[PDB]
Amino acid sequence: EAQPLKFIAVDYCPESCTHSPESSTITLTFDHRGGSRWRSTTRFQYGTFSSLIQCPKGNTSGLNFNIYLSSLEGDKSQDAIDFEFLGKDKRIVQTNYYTAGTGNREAIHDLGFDCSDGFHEYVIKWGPDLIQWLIDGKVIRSVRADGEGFPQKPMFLYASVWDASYIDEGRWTGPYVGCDAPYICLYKNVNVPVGTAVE
Ligand SMILES: OC[C@H]1O[C@@H](O[C@H]2[C@H](O)[C@@H](O)[C@H](O[C@H]3[C@H](O)[C@@H](O)[C@H](O[C@H]4[C@H](O)[C@@H](O)[C@@H](O)O[C@@H]4CO)O[C@@H]3CO)O[C@@H]2CO)[C@H](O)[C@@H](O)[C@@H]1O
Ligand SMILES: OC[C@H]1O[C@@H](O)[C@H](O)[C@@H](O)[C@@H]1O
Repeated sequence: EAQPLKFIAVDYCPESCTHSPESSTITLTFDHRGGSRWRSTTRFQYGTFSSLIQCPKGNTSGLNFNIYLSSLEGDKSQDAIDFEFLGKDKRIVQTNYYTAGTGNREAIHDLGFDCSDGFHEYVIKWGPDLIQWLIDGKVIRSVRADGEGFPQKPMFLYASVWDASYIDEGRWTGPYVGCDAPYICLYKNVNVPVGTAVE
């Protein structure tokens, strides 16, 4: 039971987030002023979360564009579940999840397409003992609760575009080249659970 996410908050640089409710589209732009981050206004306790996403065109080296759940962005003891595109390679996506601030569960998935070629569908199914990530209707990763932590705090839905080139000496997302700015990441038909908003 899903519904469109129409009520959002923008955490910084609102001049780089657009929302067109009539087209069910939210855009994030990265350029010399940085990027931006949107989120739901409510947290949720489990459920299915989805969006169509078309990633930015051109040489996206250095950038991270994403969609994720987190209990609170910036909290050092967060729970979170992520899809993160690594801009040096638009034919992969990274998944990860955090439990009381501990991540280190990265996995790299080959998309089979360029994530900027059009809209593709990304889904996170979050339950108390099972998390699944889906791309274009196919499960790409499943994980189960196992005593070494599981995301359980209520979480917001978030998405951002940011320059991650400073992380790990550029090895994670690449150096930021910037030659094709502005970089525009499009989120369409963002859906959140009907019954699980908390509060
Ligand atoms: O200059 C304007 C404004 O900038 C503020 O700082 C920004 C900063 O520029 C930006 O790079 C940083 O980006 C965040 C990003 O929004 C967020 O989504 C991402 O979250 C990670 C998360 O931390 C991980 O654990 C995980 O789950 O993956 C997600 C997604 O990648 O983290 C990055 C890096 O922090 O956001 C800053 C704001 O929070 C200044 O604070 C402000 O003063 C300036 O006005
Ligand atoms: O710097 C923040 C980043 O660190 C990386 O190691 C993690 O894979 C990401 O999930 C996270 O966004």
